[PDB]
Amino acid sequence: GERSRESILDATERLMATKGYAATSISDIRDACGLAPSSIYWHFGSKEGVLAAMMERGAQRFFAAIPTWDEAHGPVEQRSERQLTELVSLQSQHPDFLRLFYLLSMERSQDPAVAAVVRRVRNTAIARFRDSITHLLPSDIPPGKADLVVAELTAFAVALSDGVYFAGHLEPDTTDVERMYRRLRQALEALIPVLLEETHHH
Amino acid sequence: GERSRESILDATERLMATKGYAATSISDIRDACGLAPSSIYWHFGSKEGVLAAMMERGAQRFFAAIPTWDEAHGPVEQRSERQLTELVSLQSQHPDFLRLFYLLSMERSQDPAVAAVVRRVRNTAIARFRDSITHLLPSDIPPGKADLVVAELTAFAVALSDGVYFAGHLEPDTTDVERMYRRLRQALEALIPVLLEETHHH
Repeated sequence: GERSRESILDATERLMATKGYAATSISDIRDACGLAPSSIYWHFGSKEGVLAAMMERGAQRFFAAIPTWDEAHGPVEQRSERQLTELVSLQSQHPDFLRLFYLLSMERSQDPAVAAVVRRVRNTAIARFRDSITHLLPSDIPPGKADLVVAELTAFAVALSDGVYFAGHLEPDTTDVERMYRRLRQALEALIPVLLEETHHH
Repeated sequence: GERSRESILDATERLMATKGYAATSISDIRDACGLAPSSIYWHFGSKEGVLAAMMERGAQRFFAAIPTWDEAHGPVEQRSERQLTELVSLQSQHPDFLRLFYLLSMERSQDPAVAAVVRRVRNTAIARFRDSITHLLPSDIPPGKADLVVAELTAFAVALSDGVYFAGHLEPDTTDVERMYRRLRQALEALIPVLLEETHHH
């Protein structure tokens, strides 16, 4: 049972918006929430552990929301447009959740528990792309080739999505997030016949 | 002057390999290079400034290893292919400077000099891609209709290029750098006529 876990996460979230990632140390957190570093090392095990938990907290709160009803809403193109705007809304609001993820992924992990948190959020994003991509393929594609194509398209879509964040971050004025995801869809649709053709070379 | 400055960057490069980005401090840098703190601030003026100079240095050796479109070997048709093979070869090495670039770009800095360095390295990458996208255009296309289309494809190429690094970092085993950059080439080639016919209306 942890009440203090919530107080620590809130304090560090304030320190992240102000001092930043590099300027935030364990002493700063200690001063903000009024807990000893050993007590902080108790709950999250590390300074990075707090960041991992903070980014994890943001994930389930933001990422996981209302994924399901797009299927029942309609079989039609409104599905992609639902997921598009859902992914756009996630991107266009520019949360510190996305910021914390890329911060931790690039950071060398001295706390192996942090990596496990990163992989959970990463695989979550991959699955969300894989789901919407499988429906972009025509239904007559054989199941064998359909798997390899989706896999390669997924990594492509995920890589594009990562660059969208940095584009909106480093070029806020000239970047249209919805338009870039529109181009992604057009790119994927064009890659399918090319991807199909390269699997026939067996 | 530049001699002592280079020694600091080398020592800082050592620390970034072994030690975390947030964990490393101006004190830790002193231990490695053996230089007094006040002598470090004279060259840079902050810890973040030291990391910025090292990243920019690593960035310049990266871009110098990649020939421009005119410098590229071979006939005019495959020039773009020769460029991509060098970018792939370097991305396959997974350079440490990029990891620091994405680290610094998301950082909110007290020092405006840091943001200026990140901006300069960012603009370089964009310009290098912009040059390549221009040469992918059909011969009969005038520079007039080009710019709006080129700028959009450039941002797309930059975005995916960012995601390639994150893919290789988070999925070292299942990620093929050459394959992903091949999909980029194929996507761009398909998107060129598409974006061109959209401006036929405009």
